[PDB]
Amino acid sequence: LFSVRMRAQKNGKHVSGAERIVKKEELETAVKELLNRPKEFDFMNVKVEKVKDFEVVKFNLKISTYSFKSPEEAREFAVKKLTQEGIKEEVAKKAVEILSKGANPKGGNMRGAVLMDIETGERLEEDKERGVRTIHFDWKDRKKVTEKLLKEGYTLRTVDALALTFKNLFCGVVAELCWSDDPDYVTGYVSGKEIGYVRITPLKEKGDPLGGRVYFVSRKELSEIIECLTQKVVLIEL
Repeated sequence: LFSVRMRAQKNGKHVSGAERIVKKEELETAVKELLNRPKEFDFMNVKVEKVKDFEVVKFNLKISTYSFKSPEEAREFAVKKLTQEGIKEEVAKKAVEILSKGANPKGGNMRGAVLMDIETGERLEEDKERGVRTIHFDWKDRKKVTEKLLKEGYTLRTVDALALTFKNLFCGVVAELCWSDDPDYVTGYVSGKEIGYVRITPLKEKGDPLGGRVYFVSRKELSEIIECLTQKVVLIEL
């Protein structure tokens, strides 16, 4: 196995990034995809890495879709679903508040997730600008999983978020709150091993460039989660 990671920038700003974990016979293919993912970039780095240890885990979340009239109800409904994982309502609400108002305290989005104390609503990440990025995950067979899930009517964003959030749940995150920072994508989710993957539409308004992720975590488990999020290599079989 080889981890292929790429990131790309235009005028000093991240514009694109992906990761594939594949065996050598498929290394060229994966590099060609990621070299072609950015529309316009002026810098791009592609790091190829031989995988040392990795784990294969079988996906088994329940996908369910819901759609509402305004962000209010969808956000109110997401707070309800986080409540069904054990998050007290005002902690779930605190995660929603952080994302909509902008997660980075110096303005805008974070490339990575807020790590929220599941009991107190306290932000446990040391870097509130960059957050904690989950990496070293992939679908074991991405071609298969992409054609199947698209034909079920999920987007390429959904194929991606499903693998990401499912590594997060494997790594000990209790539940997740996520919506895109793309001004036009307005579908997001909450996940959790009880409630499954809960697609929720209008989680913001069209235009709103503010979006991101909040990971509800037990502080007594913080260091072992971060280590897992950022270093364990997990392939996901459907």
